[PDB]
Amino acid sequence: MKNMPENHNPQANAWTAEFPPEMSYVVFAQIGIQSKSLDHAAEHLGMMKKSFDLRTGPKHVDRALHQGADGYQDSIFLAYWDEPATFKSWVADPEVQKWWSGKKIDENSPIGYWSEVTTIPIDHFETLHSGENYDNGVSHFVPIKHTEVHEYWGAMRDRMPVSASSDLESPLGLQLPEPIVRESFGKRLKVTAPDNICLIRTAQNWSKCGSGERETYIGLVEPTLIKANTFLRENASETGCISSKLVYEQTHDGEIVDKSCVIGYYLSMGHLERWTHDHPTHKAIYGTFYEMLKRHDFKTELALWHEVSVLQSKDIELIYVNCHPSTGFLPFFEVTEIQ
Ligand code: HEM
Repeated sequence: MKNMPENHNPQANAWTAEFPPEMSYVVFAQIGIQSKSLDHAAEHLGMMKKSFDLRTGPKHVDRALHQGADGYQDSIFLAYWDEPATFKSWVADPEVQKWWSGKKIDENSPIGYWSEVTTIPIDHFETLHSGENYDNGVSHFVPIKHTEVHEYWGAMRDRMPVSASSDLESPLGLQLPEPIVRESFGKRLKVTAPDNICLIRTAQNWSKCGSGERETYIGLVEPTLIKANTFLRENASETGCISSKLVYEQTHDGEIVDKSCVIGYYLSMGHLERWTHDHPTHKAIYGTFYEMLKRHDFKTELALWHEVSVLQSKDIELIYVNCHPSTGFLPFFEVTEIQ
């Protein structure tokens, strides 16, 4: 509790995941089919859906839809394992090998494939939940406990165990350049990330909200979350944000539900902290959130949560097959053709 204010007394409760002692890693896989029309993605999305039901499949998996650049959409699965060896065995399963790593994607194909697989060391991971909710990413399969370590600037860092001994910094005084345009269509590309990047999934869940809370969330809060994410996508150098996606979650059948989340990679957790604490875009969000809590008596069915991880280069595998150049990590760092 290095950053906790003196006599800290949070006003709102919060919960955080408490991992069992035999758990050393969480595998968080984002797998995306990229298309201009969802009909072209239908066949791929069927094969992958069945693969998640294998005995070696993820402990939990969400679907989400992302509207990306230039009319291209990403149909994404967000899949979790609590054992890397089980995930490795799922990949090697022959049904998965039919489509893994864009194997079905030709160089003249109308769809793209991408995957960003992060193997998260547990001491480099933390979660926060506005309520005792068992349907928030890892809280589907990991118990959560009440925490006082929240509601101050630095609490995220303090909730992450390794920050007791590590600064988690990126190189001093250096920034992301302007994004570079790659010739990524028709190619199988691999990107190598630097050490200590920070990945956040921060989520909004209003499916249990009544008439009043839903109108206030859609009308007041969501517009500024969108503005936040748009700003982040367009100001990589200034913010340190490598990649930011606002996605809307879907049923197994792909119908949109009243849930969204932002998935962002940052050059370091300090970059994420500086944006969150000092930028007006989020200051705005936090301000329309308290203005919504003032319109409904600070009694909320809205549910928020986030998962934050700090990754070494070798913890994350970034593969883009026949993808648009602005996808994910493609505009930054070292790209390599896969043979
Ligand atoms: C691009 C979207 C967002 C990003 C990247 C983001 C990021 C963060 C981060 C990193 C923190 C922890 C800061 C720290 O502990 O030092 C935080 C805290 C917080 N955020 Fe956001 N957030 C986003 C959207 C939202 C939304 C949509 C809401 C509410 C509707 C929100 C409300 C809050 C609140 C209330 C806290 C305080 C949590 C606590 O009790 O510690 N944020 N956010």
